[PDB]
Amino acid sequence: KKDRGVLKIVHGEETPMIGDRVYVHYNGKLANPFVFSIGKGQVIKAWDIGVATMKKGEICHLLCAYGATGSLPKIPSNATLFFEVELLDFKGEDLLEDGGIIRRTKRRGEGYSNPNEGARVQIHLEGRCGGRVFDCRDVAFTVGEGEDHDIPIGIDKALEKMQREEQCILHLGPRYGFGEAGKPKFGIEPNAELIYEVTLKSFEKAKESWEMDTKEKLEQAAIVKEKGTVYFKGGKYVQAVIQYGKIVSWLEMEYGLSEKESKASESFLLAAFLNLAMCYLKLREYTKAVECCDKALGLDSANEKGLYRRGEAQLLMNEFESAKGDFEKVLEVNPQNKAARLQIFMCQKKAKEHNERDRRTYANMFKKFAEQDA
Repeated sequence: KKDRGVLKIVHGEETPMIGDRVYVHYNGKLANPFVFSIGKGQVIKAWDIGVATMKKGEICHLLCAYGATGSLPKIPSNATLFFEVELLDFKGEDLLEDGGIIRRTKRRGEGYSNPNEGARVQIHLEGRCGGRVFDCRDVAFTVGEGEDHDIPIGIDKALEKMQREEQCILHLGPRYGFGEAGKPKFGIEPNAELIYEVTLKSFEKAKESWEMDTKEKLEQAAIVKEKGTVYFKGGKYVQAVIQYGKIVSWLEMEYGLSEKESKASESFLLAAFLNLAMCYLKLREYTKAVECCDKALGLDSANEKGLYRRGEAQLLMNEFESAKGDFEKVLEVNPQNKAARLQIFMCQKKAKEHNERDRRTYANMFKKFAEQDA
């Protein structure tokens, strides 16, 4: 707006983008480190317009976009502060507190809501890798299943933090790009970091657990089971977890059901927990494995699979005694269990080997300190 509300005086040719996290130093003056997030009304409107024009380290002076009517006591009446702001540095938004998905918002959106997992979305995708564009199209897909249209799980995750019509840049770390496997169709290598430009044109959210009737849950349950299973067979474990989770999400707290419904429901529920257990043992997330077994056995205490997988997992977490507890209960439920007995053996074996190691470590690290007394 031509109206001179703010004007300024004065590094890299990059400047803070909406949502960026800024690092600066300031000072004001009427007639005479503070890190925030630009683009958001999290500070003066002027600080959102001027600081958002400074190149990195661009020390400048601004003359302001503030409380005309009455900001005092603490904020002098219809004042007009002046600032010196050393733009130290700015970074993109870390969407999952894990440096896995860093976003740079390019064009604010109109959304009030966001795509939830299961939503069907219409977007535009552009994927670079090492600076080479390997994908550019408009595509429709469902959130959590982008792997079906050759889209890394990172995009699905970011879509849940994106508004309708929003445009952004996403820096996916290996964890969210394709993986150890890479992507030959696109010529992408194992664990390659990727950069995507994305535009969320629109989306239709998936129904929440409670908006579906028992009829639908049970019908949808058979479909996602199948889908989660096809994923398992192809080693797309992360996606199988999402598919089996919907089942737990839909039927875990259900109450007031026909004996017939209730039974068909606990049936799905048990299979889902046990299937999740496999996925987690595959994903090497043992604590998750065990938790799924604890669920399953709360529905069926004599479940061989739950007791076995519970032991595979506990053995891997080194709870040797606990794990043994598992296989004991396996053979009581099935004395002819092949692998059962054999593991118990190993439980002992490894608990012995683990106790030895803890001892050489304790001794040495202890010795270490003692020699630290000069």
